[PDB]
Amino acid sequence: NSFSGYLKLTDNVYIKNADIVEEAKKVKPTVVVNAANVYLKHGGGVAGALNKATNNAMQVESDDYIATNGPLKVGGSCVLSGHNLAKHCLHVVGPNVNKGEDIQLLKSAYENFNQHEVLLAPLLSAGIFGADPIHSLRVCVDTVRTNVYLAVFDKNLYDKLVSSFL
Repeated sequence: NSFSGYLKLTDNVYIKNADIVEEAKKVKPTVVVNAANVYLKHGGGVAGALNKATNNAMQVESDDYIATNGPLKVGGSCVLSGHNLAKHCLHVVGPNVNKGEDIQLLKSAYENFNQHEVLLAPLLSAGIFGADPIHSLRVCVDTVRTNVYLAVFDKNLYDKLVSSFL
C-alpha cells in the first residue's frame, strides 16, 4: 500500500491524477476496486483496462464466479483475486443512471468499500454509467469510512474535483 503523491481530501479520502492500472502495478495494494457491471463483463473503461492488465485472467475468473453465484445486484459487490494488480479485486456495481437505475444506489455501491481498511479505487458510475463524477465523489466522501485512494486519470476532471473538495 505504498501510495505516493495523493492529496488528502478528508480524513479518509485521498486523490491522485493517475491511471489506476499504473497505480496498482506500482503499489500492489491489498484491494483494487473495479467499477463493474452485474455480469462482470469487463469490456471497456476501467474494467476493461484492469482486465487487460491481467491478460484476461480477471475475465475468466469473473465468468466462473457468475457460473457459481449468478449476477451481482446493482449496488453490490464481490471479492475476487487481484492477480498481478492487488491481493484482491473488489468488483462493485454502481447504478447505470443513463439506463434508469436510481442514483441513490451509488451510496449502496460505495458502502461496499467499508468492508476493507484500505482500497485503491476509481470513482463509481463515472464512466459510461453516466453519473456526474463530482456527485460520485461527494457520495464517496459521505459514505466511505475506510481509507480510499482514488485514481482519476483525466487531469481536467481531477482539477475540478480538487477545486470543489480542497
